[PDB]
Amino acid sequence: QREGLALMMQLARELKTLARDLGMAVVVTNHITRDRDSGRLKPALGRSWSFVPSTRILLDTIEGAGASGGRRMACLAKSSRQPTGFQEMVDIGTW
DNA sequence: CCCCCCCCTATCGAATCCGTCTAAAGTTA
Repeated sequence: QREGLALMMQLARELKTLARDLGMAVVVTNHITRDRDSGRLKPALGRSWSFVPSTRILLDTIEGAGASGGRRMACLAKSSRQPTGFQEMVDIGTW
């Protein structure tokens, strides 16, 4: 089908125009998928949605030692003002 | 041309000896 992709593009356009033409701060959350041929982590909703946002934040859980709790991984996957690929450690149980 | 997942199985293979105790009964000038 095609109507779902068109609806997704229309929603993306509405969000972008609400953010820019009005001067607002919009934050959205998305799921994460595992690629089949390469086996690398990849954002969901496909390539068409891949171009929508401007700043990307990826959250992962630290396996093995330090697992569970708030201890997790925060990374920057896309930005228009910073180089990507950087690493950072954050917690979600100290606030 | 577009976007997301699946699943346990099956037994094997014997070794290694030790440590002594308890005496009894006279006979024939």
